[PDB]
Amino acid sequence: GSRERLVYEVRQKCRNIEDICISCGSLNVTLEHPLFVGGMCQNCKNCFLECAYQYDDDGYQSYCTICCGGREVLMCGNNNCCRCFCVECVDLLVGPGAAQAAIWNCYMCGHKGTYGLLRRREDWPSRLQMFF
Ligand SMILES: [Zn+2]
Ligand SMILES: [Zn+2]
Ligand SMILES: [Zn+2]
Repeated sequence: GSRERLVYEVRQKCRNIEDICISCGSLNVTLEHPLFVGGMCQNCKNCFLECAYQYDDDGYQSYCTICCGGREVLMCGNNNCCRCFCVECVDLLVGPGAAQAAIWNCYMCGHKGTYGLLRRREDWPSRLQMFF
């Protein structure tokens, strides 16, 4: 429960989110997460690279935008986007209960950029370019 605990101490202000991997909870941050404020480890960098823009037969992305996994997910209704966010990531990073309330424009498409501890990066489009 490493990611849960690290996020718990972000909220308690004992830790900076930029110092944790927001995907897996590794403290071995190698990089800035290109979409959201928070760190990312190398293993998750490779996951992101490998999983990015893989699609399921439903026409929505196969893997959660934050963690690269997920079963039950929220799916973006912006057809230029088609991203998914798993319910566990949403409840962890936005806050408890936030997944079932969301159940839609996703966190990348919404007007607001801040949702709980989840904060969209202003230069995200050009960060992905750098990332890839
Ligand atoms: Zn990681
Ligand atoms: Zn996830
Ligand atoms: Zn979207």
